[PDB]
Amino acid sequence: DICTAKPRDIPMNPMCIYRSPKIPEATNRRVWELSKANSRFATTFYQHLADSKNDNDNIFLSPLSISTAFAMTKLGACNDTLQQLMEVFKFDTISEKTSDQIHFFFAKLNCRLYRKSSKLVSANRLFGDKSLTFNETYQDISELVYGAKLQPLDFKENAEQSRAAINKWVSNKTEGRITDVIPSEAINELTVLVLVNTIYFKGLWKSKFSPENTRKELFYKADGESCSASMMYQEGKFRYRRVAEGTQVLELPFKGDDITMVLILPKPEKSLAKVEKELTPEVLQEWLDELEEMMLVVHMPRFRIEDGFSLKEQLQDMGLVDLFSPEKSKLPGIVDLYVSDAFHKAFLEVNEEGSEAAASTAVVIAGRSLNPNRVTFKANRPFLVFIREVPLNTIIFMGRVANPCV
Ligand SMILES: CO[C@H]1O[C@H](COS(=O)(=O)O)[C@@H](O[C@@H]2O[C@@H](C(=O)O)[C@@H](O[C@H]3O[C@H](COS(=O)(=O)O)[C@@H](O[C@@H]4O[C@H](C(=O)O)[C@@H](O[C@H]5O[C@H](COS(=O)(=O)O)[C@@H](OC)[C@H](OC)[C@H]5OS(=O)(=O)O)[C@H](OC)[C@H]4OC)[C@H](OS(=O)(=O)O)[C@H]3OS(=O)(=O)O)[C@H](OC)[C@H]2OS(=O)(=O)O)[C@H](OS(=O)(=O)O)[C@H]1OS(=O)(=O)O
Ligand SMILES: *[C@@H]1O[C@H](CO)[C@@H](O[C@@H]2O[C@H](CO)[C@@H](O)[C@H](O)[C@H]2NC(C)=O)[C@H](O)[C@H]1NC(C)=O
Ligand SMILES: *[C@@H]1O[C@H](CO)[C@@H](O)[C@H](O)[C@H]1NC(C)=O
Repeated sequence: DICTAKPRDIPMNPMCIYRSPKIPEATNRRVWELSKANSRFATTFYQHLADSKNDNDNIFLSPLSISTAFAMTKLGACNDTLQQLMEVFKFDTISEKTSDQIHFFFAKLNCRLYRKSSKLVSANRLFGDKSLTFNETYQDISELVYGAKLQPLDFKENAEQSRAAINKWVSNKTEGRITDVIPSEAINELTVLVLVNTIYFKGLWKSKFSPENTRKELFYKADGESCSASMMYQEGKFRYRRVAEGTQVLELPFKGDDITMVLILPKPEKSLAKVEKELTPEVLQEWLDELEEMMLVVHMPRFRIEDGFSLKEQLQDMGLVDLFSPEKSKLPGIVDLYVSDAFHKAFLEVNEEGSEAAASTAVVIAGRSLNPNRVTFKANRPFLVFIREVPLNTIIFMGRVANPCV
């Protein structure tokens, strides 16, 4: 029960440490600085990701999930492998106690969230070759702080036999929602260590849409053409705000209020690309603060964004080079050993009931008469998505709906 535990409880200290040359109610100040760091990595990682994709492509990922995974390697990392790891994931920007116990505080953070009607649900695990003897202590720390210890498999001789085993463990742990996490030809005979983290969300809208009001409507893609979308519609009070250069910021809370979705819709004349490059941990928080309740009309499309990519190339571009290099990798705490590949997979499906909800609810509203000048948030062009937890402001999922059609 890593949740209700304290650092000194189960002693877990990293073989190598790295030293670089206000707080919400009912919250542990350690978990807070860490969460704020995930954010500095979230926007930087999303920007690099966006800039390398076509504007008409959707995106979705869990920056939190990816951060926890690579925190599990920071544990046994050493030398340049550890520095790059710290600088790339913005870990070098926190205090020493939290830094050395970075893995523990992640388990704490994830506890707080994996506890807050709306259920999260993931499958994270490291796979290493059986031919290697794994440092038992690291194994014990992971087992307790990361759900399970590193699982050994025979890649050396059973590459495909093992690659099927991994794609099976995720399916069984995600009720069949995340499949084929690892695409064939990914794990071969020289595969020694593989990172895997998948996740999706189950939740209901605090304020539901009625399927009776959903209509087919044009959605204007970045290419200049338009396609047919299923546009949901509803009226009510929502934390909203028209910010800089006409960009609209809407917040649709999930049942419980602790977790919500934030949409960033730019004005017709401004490309989502310009918003993506102006995005910063600050600017975002700045918008969220200005959010003010209001009675508005909400036009939003039903959509499903599935994104299963290999963090490797992306992260190498970002500077995490050694962790992937056979000749430069330094992971003395896990055994040379290096990361052959890292696979992340998350998906989001939004509809009238909520996220991953398979039911229907009509909606009857009598005695209502709103102001004729009320505003209307109409997401009929590309928009950014954030699934976050309040009041920590932790970014759990982040993505883009560039095309909700078909
Ligand atoms: C040289 O300086 C650096 O190193 C030294 C030594 O390092 S080492 O010991 O690791 O080797 C550091 O000193 C140690 O660190 C202290 C510290 O506070 O960080 C201290 O830690 C221990 O005691 C604290 C205080 O305990 S309390 O009982 O008095 O509160 C403890 O932290 C508390 O944890 C609570 C918790 O339940 O998690 C917090 O409660 C709030 O949050 C929870 C849930 O949060 S979350 O879900 O959001 O995450 C919430 O529950 C729903 C509570 O609601 C009731 C919240 O409370 S409320 O008041 O907000 O409502 C407490 O409030 C924030 C929090 O107090 C700070 C700590 O647990 S830990 O944070 O989990 O680590 C505990 O750790 S230990 O048991 O493992 O040790 C150490 O004293 C023993 C201290 O060692 S010393 O005595 O030898 O000095 C330096 O840290 S510091 O500067 O002193 O803080 C470190 O400096 S640096 O900052 O790292 O650079
Ligand atoms: C296995 O890894 C652990 C740590 O990951 C190593 O033990 C650490 O040793 C240093 C000093 O030698 C201590 O400061 C740490 O506190 C120890 N870790 C903990 C928390 O116990 C251990 O030596 C490694 N052994 C192998 C198999 O190489
Ligand atoms: C790597 O870092 C350690 C300190 O943790 C240091 O002792 C060692 O000399 C560095 N380089 C090598 C060759 O291991």
